[PDB]
Amino acid sequence: SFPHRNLTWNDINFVHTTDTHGWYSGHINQPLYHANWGDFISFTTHMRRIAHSRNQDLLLIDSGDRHDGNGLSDITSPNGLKSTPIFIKQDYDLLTIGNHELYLWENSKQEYETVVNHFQDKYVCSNVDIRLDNGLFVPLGLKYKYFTTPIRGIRVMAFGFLFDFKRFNSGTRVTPMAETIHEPWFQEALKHEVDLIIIVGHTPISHNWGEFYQVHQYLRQFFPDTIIQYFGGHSHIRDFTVFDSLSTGLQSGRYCETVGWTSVNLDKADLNLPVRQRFSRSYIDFNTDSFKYHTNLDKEFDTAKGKLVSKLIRETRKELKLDTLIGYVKTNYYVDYVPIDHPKSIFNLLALKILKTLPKSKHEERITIINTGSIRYDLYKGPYTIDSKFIVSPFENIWVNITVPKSVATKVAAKLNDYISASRLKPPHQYDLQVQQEKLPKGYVTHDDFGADGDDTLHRAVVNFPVPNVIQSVEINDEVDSPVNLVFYSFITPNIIWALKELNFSTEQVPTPYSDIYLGTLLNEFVANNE
Ligand code: NA
Ligand SMILES: [Zn+2]
Repeated sequence: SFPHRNLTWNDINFVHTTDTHGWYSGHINQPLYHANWGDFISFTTHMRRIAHSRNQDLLLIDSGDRHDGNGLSDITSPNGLKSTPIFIKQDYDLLTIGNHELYLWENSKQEYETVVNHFQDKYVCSNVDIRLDNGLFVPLGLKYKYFTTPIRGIRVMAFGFLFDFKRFNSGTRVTPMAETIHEPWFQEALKHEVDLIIIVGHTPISHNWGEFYQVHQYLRQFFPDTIIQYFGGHSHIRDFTVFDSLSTGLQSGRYCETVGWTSVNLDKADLNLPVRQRFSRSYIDFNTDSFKYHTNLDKEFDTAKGKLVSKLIRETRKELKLDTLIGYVKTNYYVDYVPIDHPKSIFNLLALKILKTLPKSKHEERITIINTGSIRYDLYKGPYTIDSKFIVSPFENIWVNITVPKSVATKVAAKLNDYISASRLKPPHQYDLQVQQEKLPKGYVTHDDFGADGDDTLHRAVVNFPVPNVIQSVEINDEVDSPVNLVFYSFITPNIIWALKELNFSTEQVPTPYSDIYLGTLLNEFVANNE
């Protein structure tokens, strides 16, 4: 029930999602994001119908990462078995892959067989290949799409680019977009005549990231006065970036908190329009107040399709037992509203109380290290459910260890916290922390290339502290040099090995299994107060 900023519509309109991470049920602990996928389906039904009645085109676009962060997607093996049927009920026009569809073979195979198969001609991946059962590799989806819009006959070419991701499973291949552009097939794709180029990508649109920029230079050589619109993701932020007067990028947040909006005027390049006149953007809070406002409906908002999807969500959550209560949390614990050494930090809670509950021998000295990016959400006070485990700690990381002297072990976390890591260890939004009344709800106030007013709702701006790459839980008996078990996630092995080399510690000791108990299980037992 808030005052809203108006959307600017235009020739072609874009509705954008990214980094949904299975949040199709809506948010219970942040009611500004209460709406579910059904409501969003009602929303876009009307917004398409509205656009068509105004002789305008509208396209829905998704930039990937559709699991790892929610019970709806994560409770099943493989991930997404019950959330995908919900996701694909939305009528996307273009979509691409994120890195979370690529960590495990089961996920990549699932993606190819369900999502790509469903959105056969709409799923575009230019730089990711998948292994067929016969051992040969094929593009995971289309390498590009050439099409014309149904209302205004706009001739558009679309490409799809994943960021330079290193940890893909070996049943897939990612090629950096900087190399993809010099490949034979790409030059052949550039021979088309187009009114509009769409670059969808699970890639941050930030100029500090810099991958889309290199693609932009190359495309400007061949298409010097074509409108090129980018849709990015990965880094979990609302963002909008100007490449030039004929080119911008939109990024639409995370966790179904945000529906991104962009409209473009497609009058000729000769007219020399100001970029702010040609393009407009908005970030829409994922709630029905925002959805009802922008469609101008209330009583007539709910569609029969939307209502069916919302019912399917409730039926799915019930059957997965997601709202089954495990316990109660006494106080709020935050990812980054306080720093990691503050008592209301979820990282302090982990370092002081939870990580210590990993089983230990009587005389054992250990230091346990985790990356901050393994925690995906705040731990809110009140009821803690089955779903809460996956929302906070979705990853099925087991624990390995190496035994090293205390003199070395005590230096490792500081070494890792110093350092450009091959893969990002922090929560995704923690790399854009450059910065520039009581009635308003708490939410985002985005500062992008078009200024500070893109958010569809006036908010009291939320603030984050920087967090380190890793935190440690130290369990030693004294300050005396002794053997210490350095305990960590199997996947941060390369980082530990790097740190040990930087501390000039040589060993050909390899990490050995330490514990199969997931962090999420330790969290459950801590909350329940028994085990
Ligand atoms: Na910003
Ligand atoms: Zn991602």
